[PDB]
Amino acid sequence: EQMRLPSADVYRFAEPDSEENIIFEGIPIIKAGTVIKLIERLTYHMYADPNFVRTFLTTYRSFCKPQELLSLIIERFEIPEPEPTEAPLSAELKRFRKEYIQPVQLRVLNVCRHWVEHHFYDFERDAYLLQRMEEFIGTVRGKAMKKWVESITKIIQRKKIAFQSSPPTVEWHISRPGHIETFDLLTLHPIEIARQLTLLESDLYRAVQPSELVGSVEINSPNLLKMIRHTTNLTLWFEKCIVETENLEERVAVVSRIIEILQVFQELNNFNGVLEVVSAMNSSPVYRLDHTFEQIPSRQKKILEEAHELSEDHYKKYLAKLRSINPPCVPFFGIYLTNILKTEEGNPEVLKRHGKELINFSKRRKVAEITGEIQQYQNQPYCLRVESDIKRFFENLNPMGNSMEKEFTDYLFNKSLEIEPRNPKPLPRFPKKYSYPLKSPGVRP
Ligand SMILES: Cc1nc(N[C@H](C)c2cc(N)cc(C(F)(F)F)c2)c2ccccc2n1
Repeated sequence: EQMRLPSADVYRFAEPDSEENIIFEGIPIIKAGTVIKLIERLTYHMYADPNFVRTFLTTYRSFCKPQELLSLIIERFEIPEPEPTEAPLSAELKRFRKEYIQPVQLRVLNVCRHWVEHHFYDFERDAYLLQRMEEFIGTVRGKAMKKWVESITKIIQRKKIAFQSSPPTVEWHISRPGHIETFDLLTLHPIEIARQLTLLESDLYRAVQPSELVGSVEINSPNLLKMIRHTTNLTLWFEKCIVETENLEERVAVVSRIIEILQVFQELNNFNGVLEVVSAMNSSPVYRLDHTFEQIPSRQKKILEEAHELSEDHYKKYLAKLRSINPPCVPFFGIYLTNILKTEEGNPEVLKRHGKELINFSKRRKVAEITGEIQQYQNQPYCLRVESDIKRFFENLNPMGNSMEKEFTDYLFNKSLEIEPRNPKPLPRFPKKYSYPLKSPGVRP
């Protein structure tokens, strides 16, 4: 059964399995290994391993550069034949071609095909990486393998090239259409604020590739960064709109309008937006505004209290709602980032055996299983009309200005103490900052 393989100095993937290079947990599950050993099992001669191909291509950037992965799979493909025994039947050589060279070479090409189909951004970010891939597959000879080169070439071409019902009418309130200079929390219609923020957040959620969350929660993660900045900017914008409205009556109208935006986020199944509002309402500057929340109606308090209970017990009620909901939806994105940090903290980058270092692949596998849950909600377009001016208003939100986040939250907290001083101190009287009406048009379209 064991075949005659080429020398380890002429082919690096021929080294036997040992505790210095691979550790396993009916395909065996890899716990840890060197990059050479991971690449070997990624293109194993004995069997196909699509779950390992999927997980490896999502996580390898946390232990290997794309340029190194390409160099190593080319090295894996270029198998030298062992030296003959002075020779001819050539039984072991014919069998080495059939049972080792052919399956490994086919498996390298299957890894290339999965790499260009599901992770083309690696090639978009580095033109020379694509140039090397196209050059490598171009040197592949043989009819059976030219079919794999044709499919890889068609996928590269395809990647280079790249309503269910009638959407409802766009809603307007004080700010007339196109009057961008007046666009603000109380001047735009609360329904349209919630519809446009949902389209913005649905596009941002859909643009996040699973690999962007591996070993990182800039080039590596552009869409994750844009998603996190949006959530920070929108949450802090809600807080700023609340505490910078010093007049009690106007601040009640601001808080009440944000709760109405949350109701429409609930109707739209935008759980990301629901929990952005909850996060703003639970922040230290807002949560302590007892005089403000005293004037909020009971029905609006119930809405906000129930939206908070979605996060209790590690998001228990949220997960039940998400599963029981019909698309379209925008799932809460923060939970993936929390679970990835919980998985990665205290989890070692490497295992050490006999002075040698092995990459901890279990750590990468557990992160991939979390990120794999993101994609099932990324092909759910909303049946809502985009409003370019409102979208641009929410894209350019910059509440912090030049401040750093922590310092800005301390400013928000001190603004909260100015507008509602602590119990002994009197409640001051502040002038009105808005001359337009505060009455909401409601959440009914
Ligand atoms: C049911 C619940 N809700 C919460 N926070 C929500 C988001 C809320 C915030 C603010 N600021 C005002 C209201 C209200 F009710 F007055 F409108 C509600 C909690 C926050 C911390 C601990 C337990 C919590 N339990």
